Amino acid sequence: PFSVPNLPLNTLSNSRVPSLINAMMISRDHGQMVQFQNGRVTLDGQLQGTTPTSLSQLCKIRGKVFHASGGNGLNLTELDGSAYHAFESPAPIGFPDIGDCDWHMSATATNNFTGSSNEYQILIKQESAFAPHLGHVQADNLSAGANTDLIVSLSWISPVSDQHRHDVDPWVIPRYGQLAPPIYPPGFGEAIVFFMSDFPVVSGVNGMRIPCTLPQEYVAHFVNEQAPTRGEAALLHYVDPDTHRNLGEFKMYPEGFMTCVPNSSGSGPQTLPINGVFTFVSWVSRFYQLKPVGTA
Amino acid sequence: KPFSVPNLPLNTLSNSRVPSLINAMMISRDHGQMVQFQNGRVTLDGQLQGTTPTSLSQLCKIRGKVFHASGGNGLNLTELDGSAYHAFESPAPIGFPDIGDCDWHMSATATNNFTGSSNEYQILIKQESAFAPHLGHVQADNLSAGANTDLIVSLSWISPVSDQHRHDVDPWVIPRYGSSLTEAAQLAPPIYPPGFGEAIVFFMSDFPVVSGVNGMRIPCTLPQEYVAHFVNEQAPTRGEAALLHYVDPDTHRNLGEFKMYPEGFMTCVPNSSGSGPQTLPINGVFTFVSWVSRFYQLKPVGTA
Ligand SMILES: CC(=O)N[C@H]1[C@H](O[C@H]2[C@@H](O)[C@H](O)[C@@H](CO)O[C@@H]2O)O[C@H](CO)[C@@H](O[C@@H]2O[C@H](CO)[C@H](O)[C@H](O)[C@H]2O)[C@@H]1O
Repeated sequence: PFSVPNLPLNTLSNSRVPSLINAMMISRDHGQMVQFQNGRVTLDGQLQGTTPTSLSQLCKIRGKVFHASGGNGLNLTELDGSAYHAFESPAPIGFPDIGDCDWHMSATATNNFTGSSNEYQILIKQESAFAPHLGHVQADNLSAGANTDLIVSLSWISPVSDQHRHDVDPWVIPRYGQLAPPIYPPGFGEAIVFFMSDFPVVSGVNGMRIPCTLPQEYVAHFVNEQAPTRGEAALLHYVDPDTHRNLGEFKMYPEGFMTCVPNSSGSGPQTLPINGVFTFVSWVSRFYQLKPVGTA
Repeated sequence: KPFSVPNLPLNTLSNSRVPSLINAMMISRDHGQMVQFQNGRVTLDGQLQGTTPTSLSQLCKIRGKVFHASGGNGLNLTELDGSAYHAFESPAPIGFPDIGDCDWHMSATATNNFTGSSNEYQILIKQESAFAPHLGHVQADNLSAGANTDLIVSLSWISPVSDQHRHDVDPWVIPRYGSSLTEAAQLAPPIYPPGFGEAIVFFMSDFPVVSGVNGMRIPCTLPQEYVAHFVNEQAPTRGEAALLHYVDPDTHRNLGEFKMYPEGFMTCVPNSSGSGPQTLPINGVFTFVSWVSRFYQLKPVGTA
């Protein structure tokens, strides 16, 4: 039988940055199409894009340092050190999927870590030399010796160094060179539900907020259960865990995203409490029409 | 509601004491006769203990407001979602690091109007007199942020104590949460190997550790994703121990048997003073077989 975790939203992580969920929102501006490569899984538990099972892999890069005149960089591996296969994913698993911005990152030596001299604050730009699908990225302020093995964490993001735009749009994915497919709102006034987390973002279009389509812990749940998809959509109730009151109904599609219908041009799930739990009710057809959620 | 463990290969899951992929299993006679880790702690029926979070997004994080004092700067702790820390329910805020008797090198970001490089702070949290997380404050070195600044702080690396009283990092020990003043309340209880010739199984991850007793290796008693699974399922504990097989996910062969106790830890029996599960592949899955008595005798696992 299909289930979603019996876990309050505000105890779970974003699937695009390692940060607690603190809000739900819908977006007319940005919610017309999304093609996030992280937080992507089918309801029967098929991982897509660069999506890991574990948050320990999310927004991480691993590789060996190269030195070139045009600039230093990393020859990418998987985070466990095994070889990256171009034919399996658009980048190594857990590779950040926030496009068209500067990545400020913290790299540590994986071999004989000595301390401060084996930690490197580096800048990865999304310019010509950014080719994760080919297995290499260019890094600025990377002083480590050639062939040094580094594990790299995303610290913060900021507007592109080359100034071709002055803000960060976290709704866009990188130009990698097997992309998780685009997701569109399915029709009849349904809007994609985005799980929001705060993250250090300089001049973000939505501020210091990062959207995703699934809590990370839902991803691990589907990959574990592998429950057969027995319908066109899973009808969910969002319920108060104390009272067991139905705060609103939502559809989860086999592609592994959620929709609601907002109340007459309203904010939809944005006004709901964030300490609620989603609960599977039943499989429903494409024809099923959701009771509008939230305020006018 | 039947008890289960996640059908997920070990090497795709996280340590529950640092956010790092599991790359090994080991037993320890030296360190493994008692452990009292505060993270990765949950009962098989899904009761969180110590400082253990559901989500890895909370693990090895600190949140607080900066204070400036003569003795030095520090953080007045909150929970990671910014809500107030109450001493009664935990030894420290949820997800607070539980690696004792070492220096914490950490990365702090401003949670309000983040401007860039000047709103990221490389800071040092020492475990000396002013380390009092249970009382809701820690002293922080090399912290330049203005008073009352709200910071979210991630563990970057750990190293031997600044005060030189030891020269290595023992990741098997937990912090003194109440300092010299009090013993912290709601500590997750100590755990010992229960059965005949049984050793506690430790899930190992690589982490930047300077001069670690086990090098760059951090032990825990549960993969983090198992914690979220038990808290989700809340399966009634119907026996004294859960018998598991560790199975090849493709091949499907049973690579060894293990016992999981209601306290939320696992044991094996090593072969004649051997490395036990250390020689097993790390891409296996644990599978629930049945409820057995505490007395049930495990087939020895591993070589030597
Ligand atoms: C190997 C060593 O001694 N490392 C320490 C480092 O030494 C410097 C320098 O002072 C030294 O003369 C020379 C080689 O011996 O070059 C090295 O780069 O100095 C740093 C900075 O203080 C120490 O780091 C600190 O050590 C503390 C324990 O004594 C504690 O772990 C702190 O957290 C850590 O920052 C090196 O230990």
